[PDB]
Amino acid sequence: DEAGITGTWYNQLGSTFIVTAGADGALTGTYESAVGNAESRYVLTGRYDSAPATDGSGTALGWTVAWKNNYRNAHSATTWSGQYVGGAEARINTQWLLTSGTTEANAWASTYVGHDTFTKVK
Amino acid sequence: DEAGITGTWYNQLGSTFIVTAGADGALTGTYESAVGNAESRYVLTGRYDSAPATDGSGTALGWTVAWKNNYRNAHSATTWSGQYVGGAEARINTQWLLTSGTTEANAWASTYVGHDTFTKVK
Amino acid sequence: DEAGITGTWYNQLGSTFIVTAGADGALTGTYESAVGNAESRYVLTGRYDSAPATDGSGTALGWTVAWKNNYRNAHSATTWSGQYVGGAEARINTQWLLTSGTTEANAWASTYVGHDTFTKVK
Amino acid sequence: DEAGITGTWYNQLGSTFIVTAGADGALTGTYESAVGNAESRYVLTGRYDSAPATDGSGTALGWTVAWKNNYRNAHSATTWSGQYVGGAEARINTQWLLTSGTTEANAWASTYVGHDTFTKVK
Repeated sequence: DEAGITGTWYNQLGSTFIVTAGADGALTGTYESAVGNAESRYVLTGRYDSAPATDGSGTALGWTVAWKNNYRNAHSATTWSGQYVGGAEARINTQWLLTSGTTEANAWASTYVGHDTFTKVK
Repeated sequence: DEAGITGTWYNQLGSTFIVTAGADGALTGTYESAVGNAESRYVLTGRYDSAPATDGSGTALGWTVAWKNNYRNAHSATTWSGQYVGGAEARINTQWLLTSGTTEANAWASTYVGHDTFTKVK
Repeated sequence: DEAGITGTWYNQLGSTFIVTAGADGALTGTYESAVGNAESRYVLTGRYDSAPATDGSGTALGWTVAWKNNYRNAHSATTWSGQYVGGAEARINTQWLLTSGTTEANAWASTYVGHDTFTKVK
Repeated sequence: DEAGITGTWYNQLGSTFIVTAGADGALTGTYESAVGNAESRYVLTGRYDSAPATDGSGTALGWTVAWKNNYRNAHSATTWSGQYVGGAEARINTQWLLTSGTTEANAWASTYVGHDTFTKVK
């Protein structure tokens, strides 16, 4: 799956996820969001299961973006948790958590939840 | 918050989170879970907002563990998304998503959600 | 949207959501799941915003099923939280939480998270 | 657990949850939020497992509030998904999803996720 995961992915929002999968389970790359308080590329790092099951199961993985770069700081971080599913129409199916820095009074409303589906075309 | 985040953290379950914060926004270290299909330490990587707001808000961060090491492989990955809050009773307040690799028939039940509070003592 | 919400809805798994929207903001009906520890219909109840914004926003709603009926008891409950979007291809876009009754030792793993999209055809 | 669940509950934010558990698995009552775009009481409805496991497990339940009443309309709905744990320090441990009505361009940011713990005192 190192080969499978490594490359350029796109989600349903038109965001771009550029990733390299290391032999050691590492994910490194950049994320470009089409929405929200974001412009240009942000560093991402993550992990994946480098010895997945042989029973037709997907490959668990996840990664993080902190929404600071040379242009903008959105004082937030998203984590994607999902699985990679190989084959002619390869997908990464994720759910995510976006947390903002907040005061203790607003901490109840700190975290958004959603879902992103990444494909190799779009 | 580089100083504040770097070190050993403990959650409500007895898990141990050993992290270094980089000047560049990186998180690197190891995670040892007190529960589930886990033994010994697992690599983690993540990101944090290295220039947080000065209005008394927390510092957004996240990280990932893939549940594979030299002892076990749980074919799963957890991402934590949260904020660091400083001061004498410093805390990392997180929500997490744990995704298993599944077949497509079982993909609806792939992902658990929970919440973990990390402190510097116990 | 009382008229628009009331009726039979189908999700991407083949599940059947039969609902009546009350003028008072009540949702009542039955849920038949195509997957998991379930057979036949289960009672559902919920609420919706009966005076939504007129700026082209969706209508917020949610409901609960407890997975007990005369055939089976899965010792669990799912809540759907979402919005109704009207028009030619009407949808209810939801995220859900499924909690099982658990011992205190397994309560970290009590809750699944997912997402369901309901349409009037399928 | 009909008797255990029925009554007045309070969460860590100082919100008030007034519920009646029906023999039929119904939950009905009122919710008063101490935070957000809310004042006074809101209708709630939900479900619980009225025949839980006898092995020490918690009792699965969930409920919904639509944030409209005679005073305000926040064009939103929260669903709590959780379990009732009986005894001298009785608890309802929940995770919640708050969904706002949005335009389709803001729908990625429609949903908050958090966690509330309800006790009989405070």
